Amino acid sequence: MQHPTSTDIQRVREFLLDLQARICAGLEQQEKAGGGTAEFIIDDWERPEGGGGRSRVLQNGTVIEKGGVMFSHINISKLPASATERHPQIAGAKAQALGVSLVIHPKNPNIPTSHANVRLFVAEREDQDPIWWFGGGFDLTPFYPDDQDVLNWHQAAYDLCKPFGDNVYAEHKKWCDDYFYLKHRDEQRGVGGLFFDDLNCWDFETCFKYIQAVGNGYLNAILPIFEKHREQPYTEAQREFQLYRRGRYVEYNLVYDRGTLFGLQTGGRIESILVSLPNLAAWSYRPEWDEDSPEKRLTDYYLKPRDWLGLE
Amino acid sequence: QHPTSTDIQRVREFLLDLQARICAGLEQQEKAGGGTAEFIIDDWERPEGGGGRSRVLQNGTVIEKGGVMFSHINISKLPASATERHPQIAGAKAQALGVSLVIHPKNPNIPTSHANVRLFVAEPIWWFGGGFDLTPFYPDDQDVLNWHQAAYDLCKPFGDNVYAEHKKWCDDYFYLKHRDEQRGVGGLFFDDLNCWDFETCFKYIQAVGNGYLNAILPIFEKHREQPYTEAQREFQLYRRGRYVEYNLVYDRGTLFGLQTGGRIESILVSLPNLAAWSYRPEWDEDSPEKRLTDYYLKPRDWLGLEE
Repeated sequence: MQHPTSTDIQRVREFLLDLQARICAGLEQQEKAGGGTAEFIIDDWERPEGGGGRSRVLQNGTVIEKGGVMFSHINISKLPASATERHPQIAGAKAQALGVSLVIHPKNPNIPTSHANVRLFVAEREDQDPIWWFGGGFDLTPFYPDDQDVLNWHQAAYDLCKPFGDNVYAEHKKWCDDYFYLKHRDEQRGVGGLFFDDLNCWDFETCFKYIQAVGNGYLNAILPIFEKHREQPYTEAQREFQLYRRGRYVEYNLVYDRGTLFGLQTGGRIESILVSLPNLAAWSYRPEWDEDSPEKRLTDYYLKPRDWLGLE
Repeated sequence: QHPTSTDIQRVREFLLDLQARICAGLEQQEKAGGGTAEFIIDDWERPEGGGGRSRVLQNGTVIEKGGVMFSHINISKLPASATERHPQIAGAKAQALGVSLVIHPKNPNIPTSHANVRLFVAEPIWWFGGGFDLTPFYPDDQDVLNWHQAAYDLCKPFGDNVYAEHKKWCDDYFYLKHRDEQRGVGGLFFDDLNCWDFETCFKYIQAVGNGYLNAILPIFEKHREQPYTEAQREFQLYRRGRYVEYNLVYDRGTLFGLQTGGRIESILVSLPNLAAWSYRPEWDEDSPEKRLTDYYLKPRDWLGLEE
């Protein structure tokens, strides 16, 4: 009945701020290992409705070309109709939300773009228990995919999900594939990972332990992929293909991503919302690649839903 | 009984010739600047009937990317608003024909620009749509005034209120709500145009389409050889990100085409070859970069008609 209490919210808040700090530190170690000096600069801000956030943004880097790791903890006054549809008892409640969202675009085409999010929503009414749920996930967006990295990414997700239930990875992996689909291109955005929302089916502390496992799991899975490819050479053609593929990432976020669109429509903090867009992206008319090329294999093989771990 | 099938064919011949003349005029600027890129023809057909001619210039010296796109097709899906504004079209055989273009110059001193002229017919219920608009990076006051004067002059024979209405409609439509910015310095925009007899409406889209070409070429000629810095190039790429945001978040034709299985590569030819995004850039208030948004990308009474 109690959970989440204000003490529970504070524990989640402290976890999220520390996770933001540790993700920035781990990625910054990669920037410095490649001879860079760019940092995830802190921009703290406040919302008049209440609360605020800490944005940490690295630009013009040597290894991380652009990255944002974004914390917020705010009062909520507008929700998408789906949330109120899926949870009708939040109507007329005081609500708050807290989370970390991140998108990292490496300079080297041999390291994928990646994204993660972990968040908690709580709606409180007089004489009613709080209504709450968590959401989050992580996902990998390659340009020159490496089979072993895709398997290790999915194995990391499978292993962190296992203690919560033998069905959790399968459900959240499928949800990630279903969500990150670019309908007008008939392509997946990437090679997937985990995605979930409306998570309140386990007791509160089990759900908080899950978002810890997902957030920490993103960091522990992404750093080895940086380390593997940081110094790997690439050609000007591969840079051009990366910029062309980044145009697909912009198309997903501006046409399909529910959080981005809701934020743009309701007067959210536009510069923090659109930190997910890469520093540079390209579009060209009707390019072609040869049948046996890695560029063609990216869309023919990797950007379709696949049973990477052979579970089925 | 207008438009007859003969009338549709007259409109089609006008549109194809307009596409040819726009590509030729812009190609002359490409060659004047030492370039060799051309608006390459891609002809295509659609099983439901009809098809189009796409003409696309890539990797140019003066035109960095440009598409001048003709289509004439049988239409089966229409946006909710079209059936709402014209409820009799429900259940009719329909067709649509038009030219749409977006031109992105290499030199930041030449604005991006856009134009469209089109006709819809349901068998008949018919209407035209179209307009043109200018998207600068380093605006030039005289060019903005000349662009608007060209629009004012071509509208005049159709009525003393036509420019005012289609200029306001352009400002209202090309607004980026989430940035609280106009897309550009405006021009003309109109849809559902069937309030004059058919031939007067056809003469209007001729004036609009020809007017785009006659107004854009002097702006290319004025600035083609004008030097620019690396910082101005970077600002142009950053500003092109706003163009992508408008077309993917607000442009009704783009969104409808993406949602309904249209020809995606033709639809998205409007996006520039390269665009940039950055977090919280700042420019001093005295700079041209800040004046672009503080002054030019707001609705303005350029010609003084409302004073």
